[PDB]
Amino acid sequence: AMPKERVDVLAYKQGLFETREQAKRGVMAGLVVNVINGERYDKPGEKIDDGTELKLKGEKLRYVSRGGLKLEKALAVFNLSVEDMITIDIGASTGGFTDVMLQNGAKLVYAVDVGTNQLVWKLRQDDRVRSMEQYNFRYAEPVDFTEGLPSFASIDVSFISLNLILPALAKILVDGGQVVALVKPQFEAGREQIGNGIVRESSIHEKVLETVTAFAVDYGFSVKGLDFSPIQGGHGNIEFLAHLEKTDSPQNDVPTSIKEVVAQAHKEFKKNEEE
Repeated sequence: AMPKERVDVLAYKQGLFETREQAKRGVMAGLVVNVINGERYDKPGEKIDDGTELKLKGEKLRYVSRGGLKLEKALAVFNLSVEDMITIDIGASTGGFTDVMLQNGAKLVYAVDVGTNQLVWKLRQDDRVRSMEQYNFRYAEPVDFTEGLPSFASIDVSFISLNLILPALAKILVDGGQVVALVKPQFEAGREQIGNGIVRESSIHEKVLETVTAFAVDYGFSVKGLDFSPIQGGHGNIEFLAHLEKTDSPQNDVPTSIKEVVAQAHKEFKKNEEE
């Protein structure tokens, strides 16, 4: 049978809370609910299938996983359409971003992940989806994408820098194609700048965004916009959203915006905590 884990620990592992102790308190406070049926968990130690998608009480969620909220925000704040497009979801995991793109009219989604048996079957088996698991995107070649190259890409990967994804993406994405990238300071910052794998400092967030935007341009992408992700990554990490475009004349359209985006992010997460 599917292995089982405590609800509280699973909520922590999925990033709903920053620590296991906070997760236990959160379940006790009725804050953890099942994504599929919306029912609250009452016992922190209830053992459930380790594939169970969880969310916080009151999160309005249309997708198979809470991570879809990240791409949902990005499509709205960058005014992006995927209607009738061939798209690629890099780091597809259980399917949140793929689901977002299907619901927003994508013609085809290549759902790429380095893991095994992650994508939920309703998405795997969708006529618009091409699941490509056990696939390391750093080694992508255009021949692998047999139904057409994509014109839109989403990236949400862990334990690797975008520095290792963007050059591969430049081989696969069509010229003029748009990208939404999750920029995760905990996987971008120097080993010296990372505190339990947590980057708390607004100054290090700014430096990460400067570094990432610069290498995006090096690899042939304009930076068209920046925002912050609506939910935290693991261990309370604030994450950012970057809107890129593949172009022969790349530039950073928003150099002076980094300090403000980092400030807004810290404000929103400070006011979320106090609430």
